[PDB]
Amino acid sequence: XMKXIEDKLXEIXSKXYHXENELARIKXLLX
Amino acid sequence: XMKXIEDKLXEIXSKXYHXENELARIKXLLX
Amino acid sequence: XMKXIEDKLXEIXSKXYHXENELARIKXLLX
Amino acid sequence: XMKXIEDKLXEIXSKXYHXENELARIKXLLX
Repeated sequence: XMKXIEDKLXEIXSKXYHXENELARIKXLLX
Repeated sequence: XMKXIEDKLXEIXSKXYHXENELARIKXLLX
Repeated sequence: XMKXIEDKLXEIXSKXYHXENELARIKXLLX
Repeated sequence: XMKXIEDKLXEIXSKXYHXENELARIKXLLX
């Protein structure tokens, strides 16, 4: 349950690293 | 309630696939 | 509390619309 | 716990600012 929820919000705070870094990839190609 | 919350965090962990893949679309056009 | 949490996950499921649509802006300029 | 969860959903509603603003960076370079 709660600890499922918090350790999904683990995955988001990874996807929101790979968000920033793979934007900063693109802004590389264009900058 | 809890199970609403966890199965929204389902939708985010979809939107955060369609995040990655439609960035990786763009980085296609530019790469 | 819970209902704070679920109606933040309202805001994310908006930001994750404005995510998709303002990527699909960019993929317009490049497509 | 709950207050961990809500103040992670603080960090997301930051990452989802730095989302918007560093897309609007890119859409600068291209607009």
